[PDB]
Parts: sequence; structure tokens; C-alpha cells
Amino acid sequence: MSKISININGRELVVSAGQTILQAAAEHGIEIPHLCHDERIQPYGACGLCVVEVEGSPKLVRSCATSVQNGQVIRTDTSRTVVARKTALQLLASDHRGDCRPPCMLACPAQTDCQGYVGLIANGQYEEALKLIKDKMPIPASIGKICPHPCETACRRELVEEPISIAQLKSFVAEVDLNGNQYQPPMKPATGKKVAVVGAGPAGLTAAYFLARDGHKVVIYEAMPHPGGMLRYGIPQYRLDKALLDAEVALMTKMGIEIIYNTKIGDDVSLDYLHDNYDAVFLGIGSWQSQGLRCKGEDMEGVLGGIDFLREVTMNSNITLGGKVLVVGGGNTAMDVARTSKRLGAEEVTIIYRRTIDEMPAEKIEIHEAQEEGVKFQLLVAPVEVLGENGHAKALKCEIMRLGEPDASGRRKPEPTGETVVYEADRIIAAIGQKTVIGNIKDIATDKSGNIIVNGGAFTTNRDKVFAGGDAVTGPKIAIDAIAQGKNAAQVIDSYLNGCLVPHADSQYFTQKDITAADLADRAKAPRVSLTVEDAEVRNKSFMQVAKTFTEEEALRESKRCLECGCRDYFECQLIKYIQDYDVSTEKDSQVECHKTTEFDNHPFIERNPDKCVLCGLCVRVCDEVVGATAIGLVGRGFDSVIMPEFKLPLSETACISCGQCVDVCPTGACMEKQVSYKQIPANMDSMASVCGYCGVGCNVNIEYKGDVVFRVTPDRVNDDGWLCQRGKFGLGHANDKARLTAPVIKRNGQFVKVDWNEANLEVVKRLQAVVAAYGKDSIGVVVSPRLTNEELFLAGKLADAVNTTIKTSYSVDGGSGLGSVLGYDASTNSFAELDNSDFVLTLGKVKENHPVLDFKIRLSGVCSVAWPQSLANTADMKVFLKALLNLGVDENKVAEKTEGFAELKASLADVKVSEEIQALAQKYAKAAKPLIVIDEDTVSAEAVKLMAYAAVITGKIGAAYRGIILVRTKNNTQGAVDMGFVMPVSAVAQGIESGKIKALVVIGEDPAAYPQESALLQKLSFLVVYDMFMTKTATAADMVVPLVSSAEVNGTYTRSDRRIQAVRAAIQPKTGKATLQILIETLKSLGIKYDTIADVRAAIASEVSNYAGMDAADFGTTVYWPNNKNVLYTDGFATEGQKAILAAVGDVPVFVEKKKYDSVEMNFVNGRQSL
Amino acid sequence: MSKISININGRELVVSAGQTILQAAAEHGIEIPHLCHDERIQPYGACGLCVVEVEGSPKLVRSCATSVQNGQVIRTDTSRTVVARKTALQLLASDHRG
Ligand SMILES: Cc1cc2nc3c(=O)[nH]c(=O)nc-3n(C[C@H](O)[C@H](O)[C@H](O)COP(=O)(O)OP(=O)(O)OC[C@H]3O[C@@H](n4cnc5c(N)ncnc54)[C@H](O)[C@@H]3O)c2cc1C
Ligand code: SF4
Ligand code: SF4
Ligand code: SF4
Ligand code: SF4
Ligand code: SF4
Ligand code: SF4
Ligand code: FES
Ligand code: FES
Repeated sequence: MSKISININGRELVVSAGQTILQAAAEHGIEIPHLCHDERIQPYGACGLCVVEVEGSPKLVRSCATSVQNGQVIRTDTSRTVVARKTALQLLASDHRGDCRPPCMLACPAQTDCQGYVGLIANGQYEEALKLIKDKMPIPASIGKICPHPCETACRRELVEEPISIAQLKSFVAEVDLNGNQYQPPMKPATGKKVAVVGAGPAGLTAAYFLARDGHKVVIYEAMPHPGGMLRYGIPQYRLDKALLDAEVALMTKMGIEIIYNTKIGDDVSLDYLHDNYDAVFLGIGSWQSQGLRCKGEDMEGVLGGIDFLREVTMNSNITLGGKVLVVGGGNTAMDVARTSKRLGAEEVTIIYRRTIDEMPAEKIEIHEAQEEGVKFQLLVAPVEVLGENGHAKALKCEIMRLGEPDASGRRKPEPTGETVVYEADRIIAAIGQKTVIGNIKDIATDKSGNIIVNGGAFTTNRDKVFAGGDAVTGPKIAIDAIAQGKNAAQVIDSYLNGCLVPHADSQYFTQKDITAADLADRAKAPRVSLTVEDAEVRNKSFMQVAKTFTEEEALRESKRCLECGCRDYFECQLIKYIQDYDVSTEKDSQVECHKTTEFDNHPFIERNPDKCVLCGLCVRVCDEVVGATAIGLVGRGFDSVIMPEFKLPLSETACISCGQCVDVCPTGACMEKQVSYKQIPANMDSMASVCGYCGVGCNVNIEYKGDVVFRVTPDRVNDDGWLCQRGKFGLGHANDKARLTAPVIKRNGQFVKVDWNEANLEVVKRLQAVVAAYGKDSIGVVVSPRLTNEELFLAGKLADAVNTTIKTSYSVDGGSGLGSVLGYDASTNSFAELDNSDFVLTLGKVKENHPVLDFKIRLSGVCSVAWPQSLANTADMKVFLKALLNLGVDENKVAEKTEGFAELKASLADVKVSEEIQALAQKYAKAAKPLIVIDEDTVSAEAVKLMAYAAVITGKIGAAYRGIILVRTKNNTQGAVDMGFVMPVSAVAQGIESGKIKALVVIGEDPAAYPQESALLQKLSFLVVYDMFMTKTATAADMVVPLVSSAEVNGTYTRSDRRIQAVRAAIQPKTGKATLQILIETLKSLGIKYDTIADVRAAIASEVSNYAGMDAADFGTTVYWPNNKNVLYTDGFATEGQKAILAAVGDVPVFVEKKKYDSVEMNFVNGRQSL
Repeated sequence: MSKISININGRELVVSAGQTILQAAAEHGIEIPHLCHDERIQPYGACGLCVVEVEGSPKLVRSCATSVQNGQVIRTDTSRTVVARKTALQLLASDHRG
């Protein structure tokens, strides 16, 4: 039928009927904007960004709410749709208030993400901080050491106290990585293009770095014996250590960049040579000519430039200074020359300038350091005449000025006074400024000041294939400007090499400019970290460093003080994405009203900001139509429309479940989830696909992390439905806990002593062997938790077998659900995927409260779901239900053939009367063609499960598709623990403890000792081992504790409630050193069973466990079910001894007794809920 | 369509409406014999090796010439289909020379 073939945007597509055009274009990779669209709920039609032009319809049709037909023509980028989307986005931006990026990053010329790496330092991830920094420059330590930090001026912490020392943190992290493992960023595969870079300054080095990172081959031609440019030959040693720069350039050279020294372009190698032999040329020559005194007698011997003097100082040449030195100028050159001459044996140095101290262009810190060192300032003075004798200059004549009106740049103009003064000197150094010289390079256009003329935004000179940047274009400026220009020019050159030149253009962000000190009166005040500066005694005579780098403690203390000004949703916000894509300006107005809120919702998990809302309605639609709590709703009309909780109450006082679906469907930053880490940040986080470790539903999750810290959890919308509950969303926060154990401890004299892993292994094996020797067989019980993977449970069973015991148990499993004795397998007879096609679902227990994602799925399915009444708590009512089902005409012959003991059961129910409600429920179950039963194991006794199985068996609604019993378990791998044999009841363990038969216990991940009776039972032991993550109540009373890792650091598999085996992948490396599987493998190697890796364990599981045959090549990335990869159990008969269902009479039953929680993680979550 | 989804041979499959059960089983890697079937032309119904057992229908249905519906249970290796295919292949082999 050429499956519904359509034509969109000129292309021909094959799609499926009943879809939406938006879904089809997403399937075939065509981008159509949308904000209020979600495929799992009904269309809303609010934004209007998804309008497309369909031939035959005079008006625009929304692609989110129209069905694909055969042979329709669609256009998504016509002028009408473009202007409609532009208008909608302009109207949306007229009410949106926020900071897309913090002021500190926007003030930096290179746009380095200061908030991101400051926050990453505050979380203790230094390598990730350097990975953030090195996306914008290749030399972070030097730049952090010398930058005048314009970013630090714009920091909003200035509104409270001194701002964050951003540059010192950058230098600290760069030095910590240089002393440790040097980072090399990944490179694209080689493209074969050749780029020649003239000059190895910051601009040239940055261009070469960012061009070699794109696969090209870069060669640097340098006119000096060492690389660095004015960072080497202009910055003195006591401010920037040259060894640091040499090490950084060596790191860059290790990437494959060839630097050719002693080669001057124009004098030694012509530029035509580079033009002919290379695919691109980038000129980063910089400004290297000293301005003269611009006065009479400036050519006299004894007057030298500041730049040449500094270069001669750097090359360790022979210089002459004499006693008295006069430096003319006020920039950074004058300061550096003055202090260098002070360190070079000059007894007195004088600085001469024309404006006030307050109008010096140098930094105030450098001026104060120079004043402390001993250089005297001579003020309000300009050059007049240089007086000398016999070709030697000894005096400088000058005029005295006076203060005048401020200029347009904010500095007071000097005015002459007519007073002359002469100054004695032995050397005069002119440090007025630098000027660009082009040298012998020809056919390059230059401006009136000597700078290279380039096309703005494209960095192209008059000559083709030749580019320029840095001080050659902007004149003398700070180093970060040169780095930014080099990076932008590298991007432009890379685009040019691909055949299409695109100019560099800035981006649009939302910014807020009304923040004042009165808005930050609730913040605490913390003093800034002072810098340790060497005393003025040693500074005046030596060239060593005057300041020391931050220590780790100081860096943490400084970094934990940021305010997090930026938006946390920036890297996933769609409003800003469409604003950048559709060229919409974010500048505000004054008359238009953006309503500013004074909201206060201190919910511990959910954050709502009404200012960033776009009224897409996804959050309220999800919370009503899926979750069903309806904790939020719309209030008002028009501009007063706002989404807010029930009766304007706080979200904590309403029916909210903190599931986080409203957070996960929001397209902007209005709804946000709270922070799992120590200090959360806006960042591009790595994602790992795993499954939830709390319930038997086993929802797939994506763990978003940065380094060794997990930051958030999101649903997996591709492989599952994409729903989560509070435990899945906010439950991985124990992986970052600082109270986790790190090394095993052995008790001696009543105190725990830290031991090595080998000593721990020896101690546990020898003590277990001693217990076995002293008390014989069956003296050891193995108590495990159902949270462990399949391989760890199999290895624990192997350890139980090899230690000569049969007591393997769990407090959570506590003997299983009782369905095993009737049908043969203690497992669900149907999968979750069959809840969609059933026509009746009967729920037993609190399925909604305990496993809520299953309730979401049942509600979205729309099938008729009837809950078992609460006023029927005893099983006499279930016996009445059985009698009512029997009276409705069941086939007795088939149930006589396929079951054992049907006649006795029928005789037992002979005198049972039937009530009306029971009759109605029985009728509803009887007329249903394909009825399912969903039983919550947390709130239903085993005998009720047996009676429900009897009801399903006698009606013949079991053993086939879309009919049976679905049983949801308490924990993630309760089914796996059942399938490995951990099905012994706990009462046997208690009795064996109190009868003296059991002398030792091995507890893996459980906390039985939190209750007084079990603690009293454990106190009568002889040797107890606890494997746990935390020093719980049980581990305190043990004789030996071994740490465990969390579910974010383990590789393995989990068996779902419906017998589905899902792979669990490790996001971060084990913080204790060894995984649980490794610990069990070494213990079994000590006991004499040899396993190497997880493949051997999986092969052993396949070859020893009966129903997991095929796990060796199972490919757990797809759907794997353990009974012969079948969704339905008992298709060819039950799995009992005689292939018949075993029906046995059950007695009178009291009200259900609520079960307890024994897994340490699941009680830690409950206790940590109360902390906020 | 929400999800046209079927259950064949115990497994749960997601399919597309308007197809044949033979095409769906080939899509999901389930082997059903066929000799006179081609997806690009009309069904013929000659060999009979494509018969499957569908719940609700008392007689065998040919998977090459039936449309896939929602929530149907299909068995392709029951004893009746096995003996039918064995008989058909025994009758075919009674005239084949080579
Ligand atoms: C006294 C002084 C104080 C300073 N203080 C600061 C400060 O506080 N903060 C700060 O951030 N920066 C400071 N700087 C540095 C300066 O502000 C910038 O770092 C400057 O922009 C360096 O970048 P650039 O691109 O110009 O590189 P350059 O340093 O100009 O690099 C040019 C390179 O190309 C080479 N070259 C030149 N001509 C040719 C040719 N024809 N062929 C081949 N190679 C050639 C040069 O030898 C050099 O290696 C200071 C500099 C000086 C001199
Ligand atoms: S380079 Fe300068 S402006 Fe940029 S982050 Fe570092 S200190 Fe701030
Ligand atoms: S407080 Fe932090 S986020 Fe805000 S401007 Fe300062 S460094 Fe940037
Ligand atoms: S929600 Fe989006 S548009 Fe609004 S401030 Fe955050 S990043 Fe910017
Ligand atoms: S967290 Fe869940 S229940 Fe609470 S408001 Fe959001 S969607 Fe509704
Ligand atoms: S809070 Fe978020 S999801 Fe809800 S209407 Fe506003 S933008 Fe949409
Ligand atoms: S329902 Fe259970 S398995 Fe699913 S996310 Fe919640 S706690 Fe995890
Ligand atoms: S109107 Fe369709 S995406 Fe909003
Ligand atoms: S394949 Fe021949 S009858 Fe269907």
C-alpha cells in the first residue's frame, strides 16, 4: 500500500497512518518547533510554533494535532509560518525574566563559563573544572596568574562583600592538573589541510590549539628562541614563572603541533612561501615597537625603550642601568619596567605621568605593590626636553601640569602651568606604549596607526588565504582579548576551509539589570580569601614569585561562596533555543509589563518560578491526566493566568507526590528539580542508562553526572514509557554521601581497626572456617538483600554452598509470595506489556501508593480497573468470592482434569452464603473475557495470593495470553533472589539462633538490628559479618564490616517483576576501590572456586540455574524474559510435580499486618526525607 | 493506532495493521513455512504450509492471507499444524524427481 507516503518540504517520506506530522518529521529528521506538544497525552494547541502549510487548506494547520493522510504536500519553512513563529517568540520574550548566563561569564572576553567551573570546584571535581576551562584557552595557569579579571568586577557577590576570586581558582586547578595527570582534549580525525600560524603569542597559540583540535595540521613560525610572545618577553619573572609557560607549551606540542623558532616572516621566510605551501595562514605578529618620547632630543644615547629593556632583561643579556633611572609612562609597561629596574640594583626609580593616581591606566594592585617595593611616583608631569652632554643624557626637563575637566573616558585632563623642573638621571626609559609594526611583510594593508586592517567578523585581510588577529588588529590590549580573537579566528578559518565562510556573530541572552543589594539581604556574609604575599624585604632583591597559589582548603572555601546567578536549565531550555534560532532580540522595554513575583515555595524537591513560565500547560496536563493527583492548576484569566497549587497553598500542604513529572516535561526553567549534589550547576552532563533500584516495576533511568558526582536522574523516554516516582527521581543521592564506608574494619578490643583488603579476606575466611570446624554443618546463615544484581546473588549462593550450609534467606523475601506451591513457579504469569489489551484489571493491595508508575500506566491505558474493597480484609470474604464464582457456572471437568483436590475445595465451600457486593465483583470478573489481577506483594498476605490463584485457576483464565495474575515485588531484584534459592523463611533463622544450632551469620546489605527483638537475637551470636554501605545499627554490633558500592557503580542485571532481565550499567567508578562482584570473586578464589570476570559468572548462571539458560548470549540491551524468552507462563501446562495445579484448603485469616523495611538504602531514604 | 500489538507463540509483538501474520513473524524473526507466498502480489493459497492456530477460530487460518488484528493469540507449532505440514510435504515428495 506504499505505507502512507507523504511529501514534506520537497522530500518524499514513508510514514504510518494515525500519527502527527510533527512525529513524522521527527522520525525522518526534520525540525519543526514545538513547546506544548507531548506524544503521550492529548494535543493542547497553545503555543502555535508547530504550524505548517498544507496544500488544499487555506489556513495554517498545526502539525501537533493533525493526522497524516496519503499524498499530502507540507511546507514548514514558508514566509507565513516564519513570521508567525517570529511574532509568537517575540511576544513570549516580552514577559520572560531571567539570566540565561551569569554576569561573570558575560563580562569575560572569552566567555569562559566561570559559574560552571567554580561550582565544579565546590563539588571537588578539579579535572572537570579544567575540562571546562580548556574549552576556551590552552594556557589556563598563566592567564589566571596575569589576567586583570574583568569577570570579577561584574560578580554579583560584590553586592554582599568582596567577589569570588575566579582567577585564583582557575590558576589553582590548572596547576593541580599540570602537577598530576596532564589532560589532552580529543581531536577529530585528520582532514589533510595545512595551516601556518605566524607568531607563538596567545593569539597564535590559541589559533593553533583550536585548529589542531579540529584535525588540521598546524605549523607555528616564531621569530624568538622561546615561545610565549609578550607573556615571556614582556611579563617579568616574578609575576609569571616561565617554567609554567614552557610546560604548557610542551603539553600543546605533544598534541602534534610543530613550532619552528628563530624564523622571522618577511626577513627569513617570505609570506608568499607560506601562501603557496599552506591551505591557510593566520598572522598573530602582535605589536612589538616602542613609542618614542615624542620630544626634542629623543635620539640621544642613554634613552631606551621599555619593551627592548624588558626583552634584554629576559634574555639575560648585559645591560647598563646606573644609579638613577627615570621611567616615562603610566601603563603596565611603566610599572613592570620600574619594578624590574628596582630588582636590578637601581637605588632609586622614578615614574613620571601626566594624570592623577586615580587616572593611571595600570591596575591598583600593581601600583600598590610598586609603592611598597620602593619606586617613587612623580606626578602631573610631561616631557619637554632631554638635556645631555657629549652624547650622554643626564637630565630630563619637564613642565608641571594641573588638574582639569574630565574627558569622555572619565579621566581628568591635564592643563599646563608654565613651571619647569629638571630631573637628574643615569638612564631614561620610555614606556609610554606599544605600536604595531608590520616589518618587511609586504602586500598587507595597514591602517593609520599601523594595525592590520581586517574585515570585521571574518578576520580576512586584503590578501586571500591570509587571516589576522590579536594585537595586530586591536593594538595593545590584555591577553584574554588576544585569546578570544585567536579562538574566533580559528573557528572562522575552520569554516572557511570547508568551502563556506561564515562570519562570527554574538548570541542573544536574557539578562537582568534590576538586582540590587536590597535583593540580597538574606544572604550570609563570608570574608574573601586573602592572598599570601611575600614581604617587601625579599621582593626588592630577588626575582622569585611574590604570591602563592591557593591551597585546596582555600580553594574549596572560596568556591563554596558563589551565588549561582545563571539559569540551571540553560543547556536544555527550548525557549532560548528557538530565540537564538529564529533571530529574536531579547532586549526589554520600559512600558511593557513583565510581572515580577515575590514567590516563596520552599519545597524540598520542586522549584517553581512563575516568571519563566510560557503557559504551555504541560505540567498541569501531566499532573492531572497521568499522575492524577492534580496538585497544581490554572488561576485567573489573560495576563493574570498563573499555574499555582491547590487553593494557593504551598506544594508541601497539597496532594503532591514529588514524582517530578511536571519537572521533566517543562520546556523552560519554570519547573526545576532540586539538587542531589553538594552544589548544583548549569552544565552539560554525561548520561548513563540504568534501571531504578527501589521497586519491582524496574523503570529505566538516565543518570546525569559530571566526574565522580551524580547530579540528577531523568526518565528514559526512548526505551520505556518515561515515567518515574519520587524514589526513582530523587533516590540516587546516597551515592554522593560522605558517611559511606571506604575500607573494611575489623573489631579488636571493642574498637574497629582499618585493615587492608587481603587481611579482611583472610580474617573472614578463617573465622568462617573456625565456626564450621567447631560447630559442624548448617551452623552458618546467609542473609542477603534483594537489591543486589543477579551475579552477586549467584556468588553469595556459591559462598553458602562452599561454606557447608543450606540456610540462605532474606528478611524482605521472607519465604516468597506463596504462589510457588500452587503453580510451580513463584513468578508473574503475565508481563506488564499485556496490561494494554486486557479488558478488566482487578487490583489487590495498595498498588497506587507503593508502585505508582504501574498506576500511571494503568490509568493511561484506560481499561476498567476495579479495586478490591477495603472492608473485606479477611479471607472468608474471598471464600465467598470463590463460591460466587462457582455458582456462575464454571467448567468442573477441565478443573478436575488439570488440578488436584478440586472436589475437596468444592466440598469445603458447600455451606458458604453469598453477599451482594461479592456477587457483583464475581459477575464483573466472570463476564470479562481477558481479566488480569495485579497483586501488591507489600500489603497482601501469601494466603490471599493463593486464593486469588485458585479463583484464576477454576475459571480457566490462566496459562494464556492477556489472562493471568501479575505479581509486583517489594524490591528491584526480589525475583532474582527468589530464583537463586533465597527462599528460606526468617522464622527458621530465628529458631536456629535461639536453639543454639546456628552460630554465625553473614549479612549482606540488610539492617535487621534496627528492631529490638532482632537485635537481641543477633546479640547471641559468635561471629557476624556485615556487608553494607553505611555504618548502620547492624554494622556497629558486628565483628567485621566490609563496605559496598551503590547502584550507580555496579555492572550486572536485575530481574523485573514480570521476569524481564534488564542490564544495569555503572556510571561512576567504585569510590571504595572494589566492586561487590570483585569482593565475592576474591573470597571464592580463597575458598577454591575460580572466576575471572562477569562473563564466567554469567556462563555459570546459565549452566547451573535452571530457567536462566541463554543468559550467556542474551544481549540485555533488548527484551529478555527468562522462561524461553516468552511473555506468558504455563502455555503448555503448569510446572508442578505432576503438571497439575495443587489446591489446598486455607484457614481463617485475620487482618493484614504491615510489613517492615529491612534494606539499608530504603530506610536511609525514608530517614533522609525527614531531614528537609 | 495506539499500538496494534499481538501475541504469537507466547511472545508479545508490536506490528503494523493491514499486514499478514507471515510478514510480522518474518519481521520479528519467527519462521513459518511458505511456498506460494510473495508480498508483492495477491495471496494464492495453494501449498498450505503457512497455517497457524488462532484462538477463537475453530479451523486453521493461513498466515499468508489474513490481516493482523488487535489482541489475537497465534500458535504456529501446535500438533495439528505440524501434522498438516508433514502430510503436505509427504504428498509433495511423492512426485518430485531429482
Ligand atoms: C609590560 C607588559 C605588561 C603586561 N601586562 C599584562 C597584564 O597585566 N595582563 C595581561 O593579560 N597581559 C599583559 N601583557 C600582555 C599583553 O597585554 C597581551 O598579552 C598581548 O596581547 C600578547 O598577545 P599577542 O597576540 O599580541 O601576542 P604577542 O606577544 O604579540 O606574540 C607575537 C609573537 O610573534 C612573534 N613575531 C613578531 N613578529 C613576527 C614576524 N614578523 N614573524 C614571525 N613571528 C613574529 C613575536 O616574537 C612573538 O613571539 C603585558 C605585556 C607587557 C609588555
Ligand atoms: S580569563 Fe580573566 S575574565 Fe576570563 S574568567 Fe579568567 S580571570 Fe575572568
Ligand atoms: S556569584 Fe557566582 S554566578 Fe554570580 S556573578 Fe559571581 S561568580 Fe558568577
Ligand atoms: S528558562 Fe531558558 S530563557 Fe529562561 S532564563 Fe533559563 S535559559 Fe534563559
Ligand atoms: S511533582 Fe508530580 S504530583 Fe507534584 S505537582 Fe509535579 S506532577 Fe504533580
Ligand atoms: S511551569 Fe513549565 S510545564 Fe508548566 S506551563 Fe509553565 S512552562 Fe509549561
Ligand atoms: S515505581 Fe518503583 S521502580 Fe519505578 S521509579 Fe518508582 S521506585 Fe523505581
Ligand atoms: S500548538 Fe502544536 S506544539 Fe503547540
Ligand atoms: S504460503 Fe501458501 S497457503 Fe499461504
